[PDB]
Amino acid sequence: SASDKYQKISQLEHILKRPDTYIGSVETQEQLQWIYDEETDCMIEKNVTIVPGLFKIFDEILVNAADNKVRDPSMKRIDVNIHAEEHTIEVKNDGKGIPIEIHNKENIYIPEMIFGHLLTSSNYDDDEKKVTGGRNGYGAKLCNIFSTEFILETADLNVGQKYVQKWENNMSICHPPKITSYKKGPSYTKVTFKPDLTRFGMKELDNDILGVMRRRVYDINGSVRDINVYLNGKSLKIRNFKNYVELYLKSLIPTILYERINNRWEVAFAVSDISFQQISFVNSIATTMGGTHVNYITDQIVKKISEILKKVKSFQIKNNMFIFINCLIENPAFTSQTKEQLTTRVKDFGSRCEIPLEYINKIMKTDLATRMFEIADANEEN
Amino acid sequence: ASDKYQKISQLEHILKRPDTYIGSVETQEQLQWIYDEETDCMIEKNVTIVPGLFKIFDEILVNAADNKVRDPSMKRIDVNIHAEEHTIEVKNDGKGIPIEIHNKENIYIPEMIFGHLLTSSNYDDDEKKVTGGRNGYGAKLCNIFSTEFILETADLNVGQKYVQKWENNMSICHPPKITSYKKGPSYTKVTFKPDLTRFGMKELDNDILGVMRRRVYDINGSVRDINVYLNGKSLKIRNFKNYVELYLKSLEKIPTILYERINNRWEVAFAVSDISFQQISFVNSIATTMGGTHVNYITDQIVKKISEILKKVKSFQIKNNMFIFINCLIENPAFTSQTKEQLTTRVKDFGSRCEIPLEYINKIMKTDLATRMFEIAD
Ligand SMILES: Nc1ncnc2c1ncn2[C@@H]1O[C@H](COP(=O)(O)OP(=O)(O)NP(=O)(O)O)[C@@H](O)[C@H]1O
Ligand SMILES: Nc1ncnc2c1ncn2[C@@H]1O[C@H](COP(=O)(O)OP(=O)(O)NP(=O)(O)O)[C@@H](O)[C@H]1O
Ligand SMILES: C[C@@H](CN1CC(=O)NC(=O)C1)N1CC(=O)NC(=O)C1
Ligand SMILES: [Mg+2]
Ligand SMILES: [Mg+2]
Repeated sequence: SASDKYQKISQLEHILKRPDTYIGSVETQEQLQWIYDEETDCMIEKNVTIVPGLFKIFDEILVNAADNKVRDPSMKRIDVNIHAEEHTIEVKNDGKGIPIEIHNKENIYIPEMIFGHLLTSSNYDDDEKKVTGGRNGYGAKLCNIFSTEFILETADLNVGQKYVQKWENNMSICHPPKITSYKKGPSYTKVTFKPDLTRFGMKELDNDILGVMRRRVYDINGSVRDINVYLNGKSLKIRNFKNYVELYLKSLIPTILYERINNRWEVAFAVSDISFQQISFVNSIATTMGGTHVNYITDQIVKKISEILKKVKSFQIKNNMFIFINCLIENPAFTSQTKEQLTTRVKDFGSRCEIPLEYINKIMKTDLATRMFEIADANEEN
Repeated sequence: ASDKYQKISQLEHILKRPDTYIGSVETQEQLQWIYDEETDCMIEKNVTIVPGLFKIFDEILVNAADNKVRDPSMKRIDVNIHAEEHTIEVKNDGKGIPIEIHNKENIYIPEMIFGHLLTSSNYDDDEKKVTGGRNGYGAKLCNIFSTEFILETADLNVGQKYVQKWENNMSICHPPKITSYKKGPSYTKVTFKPDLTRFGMKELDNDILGVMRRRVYDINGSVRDINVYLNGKSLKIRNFKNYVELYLKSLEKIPTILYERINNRWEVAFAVSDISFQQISFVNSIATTMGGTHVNYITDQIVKKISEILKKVKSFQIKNNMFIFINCLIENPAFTSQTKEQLTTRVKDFGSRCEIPLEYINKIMKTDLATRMFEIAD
């Protein structure tokens, strides 16, 4: 039947039917993932089985909180509470909350608009060059859509009110907001959600997902300047990106060479054991598939090393490198909503990052150089 | 606050933020293969092209190839590129689009599936399908990025012909012209004029024309039992081995290419790479230029065995001497994005397996790859 064969569906129906291009796979995946080990106080690489979409909806909320540091530089604190037994996750940030006002076009409260309707954002005017992670106006709604319960709480000092709004059943139930007088306290936003574990094929939050979620909170402390992050009330202790990269020290002439190149670029280098490795952040987004920023940095290092060597194949140099990058890119573009891979051309970054000769010279003091010299005179022998 | 926060439509968002739908609408400097007509072979060239423009064309091509999955009686695809008039025509035979009013939507079906987002015949995954179409965007994405978009189709069930024109990024939809058709065969024809200025272009230059043309050779290579015509010329690629062999001259510049059909859903070819790892792969006729799980599945098998042989050197040394070609069929595939450049489907969900025979890996151990690896080892 022609009418049965050709189907039209709503955008909301499509998201639930086909999560992949919105939040990534809802099937279990075997992955090698970095985990923060509390018994040894360091990052360890572990074979885990996780559902990427579940990890992603958490990440969407985390990155929104980090984005608030950009809009409000006075923001000091992010709290992440994971209540595994209760299947609830809370992310709270201080600094400016959400305006408690009726939108003069949409005729609803702004928090209801931007957490309860697709395609809503403060990031749609690209005349402003912004270094927020937020771009498309989907993130928070995707979390809501994949939650059985989703609660937004915010306090607005301009009106002196607190606003609490609950959605249920994959954003399909939207309860009216509870608005109360709020005097003589700080602004903040708190997002609480209970992921719809049925849609992720799970019955509980297991040790693998909790492990990667917790590490992602370390990432946030590592990548966002001048904030204090707490996990279930406990300080993560690290204060900057250098401290973050140092958590990898045990698993990795200094082992780690770190440099802030400018106010938008920090780079660290270590020698890799097996092959090319990268850990990179764009506006606090974890770019696990790398992209133009990673290639920009590594190409430079490879080119400069190669030139010193010729005075070997490029993949030979590259694959002895473990690179860490924390960068701020203007109005970035990615291959997908998950933002695993940056596609912004270098000329559109809004900044440059030239790696200085002094840094390259320091790399030439590491095992990387020894390994390349071996390849080199073997190539001469033949 | 009201000005700080905005709600936009799906259609506004696509034009505002094309990247997750069709890829970048900015120029990209790329190494790309093109078919050199004078030498009758593939040549690697530095080009500057806008991926989104290449992609809207690819959406229409793969749709035509999908019609061969749906109707195995289909025999030909015609592509006509009219560079001067920036017009592109893609015609296939076999079953057309049903000229019926939809039960629910109350409009003609072709209007529905070419002129409204989120419309598809691929939404029911109870059926295990080997089409490339998955999400119900591709054809609409082409329409949206066109100044003018024309669907022509004829169905023999009703004995009619249906012609409908959209304009101005799909915003103008003209009523269909439906006429009596007792004439020849069923067919569908899509004619569009890309909104070139939206891609920052004045005209279809030689770079984009070269990759568009190569992509048509790709289709002939990856899809069996069809004739493919480009601007009137029969391409006549016999099979996937013939397609791979188009790369022979540039690679040759112990056979140069080792080809094997593994089974009915998997074909692989191998050549030695001079600079780094290279792959050309297709999943259900989609060009998976960013690879993914199928490429990893094949290369891991090869690298793992060669590693054991050398052990009797790091895995990256082996992999970076490989040029792999893969043509495969995957059930209900999943990708990272609408552009379908990277497959994410797990091997266990493929619908088939591809165990590379040890004698094939033995043939690989006769090439320059082994000589190079043994010099690192010994
Ligand atoms: N913790 C927060 N504090 C302040 N504003 C927030 C917070 N979380 C979300 N927002 C606002 O809500 C809007 C919607 O969030 P979101 O759905 O994630 O879209 P986005 O961040 O703009 N883009 P994207 O994440 O790429 O889909 C954002 O644009 C912010 O303006
Ligand atoms: N040349 C064609 N012949 C027959 N049917 C077609 C043709 N092109 C498109 N269709 C039909 O039109 C629908 C819409 O096409 P399209 O927008 O490209 O979606 P899709 O191919 O199903 N999914 P996707 O391409 O992944 O976004 C398809 O599902 C097909 O049923
Ligand atoms: C790519 C688009 C959604 N996508 C669904 C799909 O399967 N194909 C499309 O073209 C549209 N995306 C949704 C989202 O979460 N964020 C965006 O920016 C647009
Ligand atoms: Mg966001
Ligand atoms: Mg399609």
